[PDB]
Amino acid sequence: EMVDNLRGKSGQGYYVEMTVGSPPQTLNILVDTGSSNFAVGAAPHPFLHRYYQRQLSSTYRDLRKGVYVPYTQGKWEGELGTDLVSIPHGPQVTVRANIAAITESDKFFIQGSNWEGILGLAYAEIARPDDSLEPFFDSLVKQTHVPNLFSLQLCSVGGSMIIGGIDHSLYTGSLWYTPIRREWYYEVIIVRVEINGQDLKMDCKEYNYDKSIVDSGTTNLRLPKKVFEAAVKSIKAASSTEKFPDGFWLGEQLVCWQAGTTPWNIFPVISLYLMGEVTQQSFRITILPQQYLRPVEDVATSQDDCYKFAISQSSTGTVMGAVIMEGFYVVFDRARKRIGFAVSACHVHDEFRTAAVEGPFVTLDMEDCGYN
Ligand SMILES: C[C@H](NC[C@@H](O)[C@H](Cc1ccccc1)NC(=O)c1cccc(N(c2ccccc2)S(C)(=O)=O)c1)C(=O)NC1CCCCC1
Repeated sequence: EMVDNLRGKSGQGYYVEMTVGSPPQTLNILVDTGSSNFAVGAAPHPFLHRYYQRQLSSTYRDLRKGVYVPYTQGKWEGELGTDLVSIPHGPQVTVRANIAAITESDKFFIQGSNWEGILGLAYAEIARPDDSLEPFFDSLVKQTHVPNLFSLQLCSVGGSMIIGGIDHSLYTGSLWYTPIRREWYYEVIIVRVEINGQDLKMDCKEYNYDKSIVDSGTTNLRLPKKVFEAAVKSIKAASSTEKFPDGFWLGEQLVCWQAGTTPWNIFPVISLYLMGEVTQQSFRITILPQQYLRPVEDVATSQDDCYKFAISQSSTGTVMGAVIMEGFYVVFDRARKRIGFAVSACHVHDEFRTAAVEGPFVTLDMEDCGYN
């Protein structure tokens, strides 16, 4: 009953239905592995269809404390409290959880997104105001018998969030695991990057400067400057039969082709090798252009298919965002401090190339690829 419990619009996150309060108030909540605060619109906003009304909930408890949360995109402020929370198409349990009631925001809510709040699924270490504000998933595990694991299958769009377990119908082939380096973000280690099989040939610490994270709340694959610049050069080289404006590579401009004529084959596959569970072993996940060229739906441009380049630069480390997660089944195995990847039942592929999760690979160089 948890399969197909996510929806979304491209570039605007994936969301699950939740209820808050007594009697229950239904809200759509963005699933975010890149933060640790559960927060809901709690006052009118031009882009909110609905919001949390604390005065209607007899189970609301005010914590008499404000909270401010800034993201890489957007920010909000609100009032902390606790209330009863359910997930109608998740586990059939009700938990008392911390909730930030958003009273003011800036460039957070999105016009016509269909979500009204955000579920930070990462660890307390990055919760605001500090790590004493217990995250939702921690509360869920403590208060119920739910195993300490969830999985995401991100595929208008849809997918599944499976809480407490692994649904084998959502993937094919083998699950490969990479260790969670530190429990704050879902921090992982990239050991190697290839573009159409060609190694970028950097010290592997560069790939993880200053961390690498798995983040369902960020649209793009974001790369440290040095890595981003090297990747763009290699992708340009591979696709050099067509020349695109500089603005395209910066994500500031769309690239468009006559409907149905997108030249997928001129764009390369990107392979990210992730640290394995055994010394100097790794596995790779392979990303097709159908993943990193994000379609932008617009009826005005619909004689064409138009795309945004969804790889972008970062000054805060690698972010493996939604365009990386889509087409994989990603298991957040908190119990065993590891993240698993497998090929998803929902995958794009064309008749020539297929996204993959494969291994093992061995590396001679004994360098630790962690930045810190
Ligand atoms: C990086 C980490 N996780 C960010 C994530 O929590 C946040 C959630 C969110 C979802 C929907 C609307 C706003 C915010 N996602 C983003 O910040 C986000 C969302 C979409 C696109 C982008 N990208 C971006 C990057 C830089 C500048 C502008 C846009 S993109 C276009 O490259 O895909 C970012 C994070 O910041 N975690 C914080 C959580 C709170 C404590 C401090 C750490």
